[PDB]
Amino acid sequence: AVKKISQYACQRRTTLNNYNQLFTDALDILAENDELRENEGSCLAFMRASSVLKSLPFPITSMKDTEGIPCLGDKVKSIIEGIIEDGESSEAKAVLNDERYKSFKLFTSVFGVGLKTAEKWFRMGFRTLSKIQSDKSLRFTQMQKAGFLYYEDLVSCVNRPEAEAVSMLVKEAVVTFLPDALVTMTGGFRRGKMTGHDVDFLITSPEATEDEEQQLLHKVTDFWKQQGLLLYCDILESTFEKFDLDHFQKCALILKLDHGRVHQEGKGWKAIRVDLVMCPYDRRAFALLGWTGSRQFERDLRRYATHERKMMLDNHALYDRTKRVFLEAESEEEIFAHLGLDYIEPWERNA
DNA sequence: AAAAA
DNA sequence: TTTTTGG
DNA sequence: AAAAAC
Ligand SMILES: Nc1ccn([C@H]2CC[C@@H](COP(=O)(O)OP(=O)(O)OP(=O)(O)O)O2)c(=O)n1
Ligand SMILES: [Mg+2]
Ligand SMILES: [Mg+2]
Ligand code: NA
Repeated sequence: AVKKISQYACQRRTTLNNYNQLFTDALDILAENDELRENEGSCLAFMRASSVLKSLPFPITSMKDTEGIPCLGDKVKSIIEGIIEDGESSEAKAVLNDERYKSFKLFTSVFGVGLKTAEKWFRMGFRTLSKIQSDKSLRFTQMQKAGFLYYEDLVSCVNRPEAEAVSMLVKEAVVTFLPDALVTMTGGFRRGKMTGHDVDFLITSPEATEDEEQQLLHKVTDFWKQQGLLLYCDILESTFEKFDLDHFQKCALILKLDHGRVHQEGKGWKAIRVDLVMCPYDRRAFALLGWTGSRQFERDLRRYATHERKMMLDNHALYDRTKRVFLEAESEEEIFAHLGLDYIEPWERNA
């Protein structure tokens, strides 16, 4: 007969071939509105419903189709019913016409602007980016200044040839200071995505000392600053503790990507958002798993570990509360096995 | 908002 | 019913 | 020291 679809993204295979985009585009909009209205509960319920539909191997064409699918309560089934009716969501249409929603989308599209700043600007009466940028009283963070200066490039999204060009630059800068270092692209591109808002990398070295591990991101970014390629840089020192804003040493960057490096109407360069993460060699599988994503896959991995296995998972470790021991892993497959989960390939984590 | 405690 | 929802 | 990144 059939198998039961789990409520956990970590127990589903989600590939990029989405047969239910009509439903998930509507659910993504309704979730985003609840995120903006700080209704965390309703937001998460629409995110989970969107996630589960993305895992289906077929399109929903009737309400009978939704039987046995978890994460679809009465409210969500009303939304699906409405889309089956006319091909549109009246609920999502009303959100798209809402002035608070339109302003939040527009303002947060700027690097450096999140929910609090977007809400502040809206309550001040600002509706356009032109009126924000030209205001003489407003004060902008260094992140927002970079967000406005490179807006058109950052708003456009990175493609695979650009991501590969960035990978080459990262690898050649990293091996200059740590020749045995392992550089892995993570993030959407590792999950098989054609585009992304940024390019993320995990860096680890089997030999390097603590001090060498600490200095790598500083050495690599100076090197780029010397070449005039570092457009923005923010290095966060590690808040990870060997024995919970807890993270590995990382940096949020904007790099100048010369067009010649990508395999010229305007300047032969594009501003690219790049994130680098340095982790100790023994925690490389936990970091890789945390940074591969998707965000929904990571949420559910942690939720499943806690509620179903009485385990605690994060980007640095896996702890078993019953056995009172930290579980160690040399690969992602070993983490899945510790959790009692079937291995989900990176391209199947697009939840 | 949905599911579990 | 109240609590949880990654943390 | 809230905020923005994960
Ligand atoms: N809230 C989040 C955000 C991210 N991550 C992990 C999973 C993905 C990874 C990347 O951060 P993003 O770059 O925003 O992820 P993305 O998957 O690469 O999507 P996009 O490529 O379009 O930015 O970090 C996480 O555990 N929790
Ligand atoms: Mg990314
Ligand atoms: Mg990123
Ligand atoms: Na932003």
